[PDB]
Amino acid sequence: ENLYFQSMEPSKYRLCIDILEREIRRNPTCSHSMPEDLQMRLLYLEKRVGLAQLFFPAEANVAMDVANVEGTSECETPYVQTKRMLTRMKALMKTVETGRRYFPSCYEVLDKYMDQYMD
Ligand SMILES: O=C(O)c1ccccc1O
Repeated sequence: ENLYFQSMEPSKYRLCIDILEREIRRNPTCSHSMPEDLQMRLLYLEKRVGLAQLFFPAEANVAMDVANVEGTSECETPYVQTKRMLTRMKALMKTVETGRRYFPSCYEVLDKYMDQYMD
């Protein structure tokens, strides 16, 4: 269906997200480092971004729109299957980096929460 928005809200939001995405390609302290093991890094990112949506739905969904998470699938030829996981990991990571940059007070809450899994 096609709807007429005289205030162009959907389109204004798309321009904002694009300004946020661009403003980081160009141009809050954390308590731990993410796992170096790539499988564990993926699992860590899935848990953290999933918690961001539960604790901070609007902030999370802004960061995920900046990161383009909506294309990706949660965790055919193996080349493209693994590229899917890599693409998912890149977007989860960009979500976290966007939260760190624009929602620092959310990031510090999620940083203390994820520290409990780190040791
Ligand atoms: O993971 C975070 O620290 C975070 C913070 C705000 C929004 C999205 C996020 O993933």
